[PDB]
Amino acid sequence: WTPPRSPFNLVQETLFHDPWKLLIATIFLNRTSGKMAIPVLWKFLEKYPSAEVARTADWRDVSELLKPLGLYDLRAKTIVKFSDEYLTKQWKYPIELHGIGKYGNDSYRIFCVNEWKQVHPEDHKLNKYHDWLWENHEKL
DNA sequence: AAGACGTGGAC
DNA sequence: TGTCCAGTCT
Ligand SMILES: [K+]
Repeated sequence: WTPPRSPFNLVQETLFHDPWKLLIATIFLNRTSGKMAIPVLWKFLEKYPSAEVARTADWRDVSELLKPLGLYDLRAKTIVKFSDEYLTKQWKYPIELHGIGKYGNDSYRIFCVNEWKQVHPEDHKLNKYHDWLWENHEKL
Protein backbone atom coordinates (compact mmCIF):
# COMPACT_ATOMS: atom_id res chain seq x y z
CA TRP A 1 0.00 0.00 0.00
CA THR A 2 1.10 3.48 -0.81
CA PRO A 3 -1.19 6.53 0.14
CA PRO A 4 -2.42 8.69 -2.70
CA ARG A 5 -1.12 12.17 -3.43
CA SER A 6 -3.87 14.74 -2.67
CA PRO A 7 -4.70 18.32 -3.75
CA PHE A 8 -3.78 19.55 -0.24
CA ASN A 9 -0.08 18.55 -0.35
CA LEU A 10 0.47 17.56 3.30
CA VAL A 11 4.06 16.92 4.32
CA GLN A 12 2.95 13.41 5.23
CA GLU A 13 2.39 12.59 1.56
CA THR A 14 6.17 12.66 0.79
CA LEU A 15 7.44 11.26 4.03
CA PHE A 16 5.10 8.27 4.25
CA HIS A 17 7.77 5.84 3.10
CA ASP A 18 9.84 6.45 6.22
CA PRO A 19 7.56 6.28 9.29
CA TRP A 20 10.31 7.90 11.42
CA LYS A 21 10.63 11.07 9.33
CA LEU A 22 6.86 11.27 9.15
CA LEU A 23 6.63 11.19 12.95
CA ILE A 24 9.35 13.86 13.19
CA ALA A 25 7.38 16.16 10.82
CA THR A 26 4.28 15.69 12.96
CA ILE A 27 6.30 16.74 16.05
CA PHE A 28 7.76 19.74 14.25
CA LEU A 29 4.17 20.64 13.68
CA ASN A 30 3.15 20.52 17.36
CA ARG A 31 1.68 23.93 18.12
CA THR A 32 3.81 25.49 15.33
CA SER A 33 2.76 27.01 11.94
CA GLY A 34 3.72 25.05 8.84
CA LYS A 35 4.93 28.40 7.44
CA MET A 36 7.81 28.22 9.98
CA ALA A 37 8.35 24.55 10.85
CA ILE A 38 8.57 23.18 7.33
CA PRO A 39 11.88 24.80 6.27
CA VAL A 40 13.46 23.91 9.60
CA LEU A 41 12.15 20.35 9.23
CA TRP A 42 14.04 19.89 5.92
CA LYS A 43 17.29 21.14 7.31
CA PHE A 44 16.71 18.85 10.29
CA LEU A 45 16.39 15.80 8.05
CA GLU A 46 19.62 16.96 6.35
CA LYS A 47 21.59 16.99 9.67
CA TYR A 48 19.67 14.02 11.14
CA PRO A 49 18.70 11.77 8.19
CA SER A 50 17.63 8.88 10.42
CA ALA A 51 16.68 7.50 13.83
CA GLU A 52 20.03 5.77 14.47
CA VAL A 53 21.73 9.15 14.00
CA ALA A 54 19.17 11.12 15.99
CA ARG A 55 19.02 9.07 19.28
CA THR A 56 22.67 10.01 19.39
CA ALA A 57 22.56 13.77 18.92
CA ASP A 58 23.09 16.39 21.58
CA TRP A 59 19.73 17.96 22.42
CA ARG A 60 21.64 21.24 22.82
CA ASP A 61 22.18 21.01 19.03
CA VAL A 62 18.63 20.07 18.12
CA SER A 63 17.63 23.05 20.26
CA GLU A 64 19.76 25.58 18.38
CA LEU A 65 17.85 24.56 15.25
CA LEU A 66 14.47 24.65 17.01
CA LYS A 67 14.59 28.11 18.59
CA PRO A 68 13.13 30.23 16.62
CA LEU A 69 10.18 27.84 16.37
CA GLY A 70 9.50 28.10 20.10
CA LEU A 71 8.88 24.91 22.05
CA TYR A 72 12.50 24.22 21.47
CA ASP A 73 13.93 22.84 24.72
CA LEU A 74 11.34 20.23 25.63
CA ARG A 75 10.89 19.35 21.97
CA ALA A 76 14.64 18.91 21.32
CA LYS A 77 14.81 16.58 24.32
CA THR A 78 11.73 14.71 23.00
CA ILE A 79 13.07 14.39 19.51
CA VAL A 80 16.15 12.61 20.80
CA LYS A 81 14.14 10.36 23.11
CA PHE A 82 11.46 9.57 20.54
CA SER A 83 14.21 8.37 18.20
CA ASP A 84 15.77 6.14 20.88
CA GLU A 85 12.43 4.45 21.64
CA TYR A 86 11.50 4.41 17.94
CA LEU A 87 14.49 2.13 17.40
CA THR A 88 15.06 0.33 20.73
CA LYS A 89 11.49 -0.12 21.94
CA GLN A 90 9.13 -2.63 20.35
CA TRP A 91 5.88 -1.04 19.13
CA LYS A 92 2.96 -1.71 16.88
CA TYR A 93 1.89 1.91 16.96
CA PRO A 94 3.91 5.08 17.54
CA ILE A 95 1.25 6.24 20.05
CA GLU A 96 3.26 3.90 22.31
CA LEU A 97 6.35 6.17 21.87
CA HIS A 98 7.46 9.34 23.68
CA GLY A 99 6.06 12.58 22.34
CA ILE A 100 3.56 11.00 19.87
CA GLY A 101 -0.16 11.40 20.63
CA LYS A 102 -3.36 11.10 18.65
CA TYR A 103 -2.06 13.40 15.91
CA GLY A 104 1.19 11.60 15.08
CA ASN A 105 -0.56 8.24 15.48
CA ASP A 106 -3.40 9.21 13.14
CA SER A 107 -0.88 10.27 10.51
CA TYR A 108 1.00 7.02 10.94
CA ARG A 109 -2.19 5.05 10.51
CA ILE A 110 -3.38 6.92 7.43
CA PHE A 111 0.01 7.12 5.69
CA CYS A 112 2.51 4.47 6.84
CA VAL A 113 0.00 1.64 7.12
CA ASN A 114 -3.25 0.83 5.30
CA GLU A 115 -5.63 1.84 8.05
CA TRP A 116 -7.14 5.05 6.87
CA LYS A 117 -10.70 3.70 7.04
CA GLN A 118 -10.36 3.35 10.80
CA VAL A 119 -8.81 6.66 11.63
CA HIS A 120 -10.98 9.46 13.01
CA PRO A 121 -8.83 12.55 12.64
CA GLU A 122 -9.21 15.77 14.58
CA ASP A 123 -6.54 17.74 12.75
CA HIS A 124 -7.68 20.01 10.02
CA LYS A 125 -5.38 19.20 7.18
CA LEU A 126 -5.67 15.47 8.12
CA ASN A 127 -9.46 15.85 8.09
CA LYS A 128 -9.17 17.32 4.62
CA TYR A 129 -7.00 14.49 3.35
CA HIS A 130 -9.10 11.84 5.03
CA ASP A 131 -12.44 13.26 3.93
CA TRP A 132 -10.86 13.33 0.49
CA LEU A 133 -9.80 9.71 0.72
CA TRP A 134 -13.29 8.55 1.77
CA GLU A 135 -14.62 10.40 -1.23
CA ASN A 136 -12.21 8.88 -3.82
CA HIS A 137 -10.77 5.49 -2.79
CA GLU A 138 -13.07 3.50 -5.09
CA LYS A 139 -11.63 5.55 -8.01
CA LEU A 140 -8.02 5.17 -6.57
C1' DA B 1 -6.29 17.08 34.78
C1' DA B 2 -4.49 21.64 34.42
C1' DG B 3 -0.77 24.08 33.26
C1' DA B 4 3.37 24.37 30.56
C1' DC B 5 6.55 24.31 26.57
C1' DG B 6 7.54 29.45 22.94
C1' DT B 7 9.20 31.82 18.87
C1' DG B 8 8.16 35.20 15.12
C1' DG B 9 4.22 36.07 11.73
C1' DA B 10 -0.11 38.60 11.12
C1' DC B 11 -2.36 42.37 12.44
C1' DT C 1 5.57 47.42 19.25
C1' DG C 2 1.35 44.23 22.15
C1' DT C 3 -1.62 40.39 21.73
C1' DC C 4 -2.87 36.25 19.63
C1' DC C 5 -1.54 31.84 18.19
C1' DA C 6 0.40 27.74 15.50
C1' DG C 7 0.07 18.55 20.65
C1' DT C 8 1.69 16.18 24.09
C1' DC C 9 3.61 16.12 28.22
C1' DT C 10 3.77 16.08 33.72
K1 LIG D 1 2.93 8.70 23.62
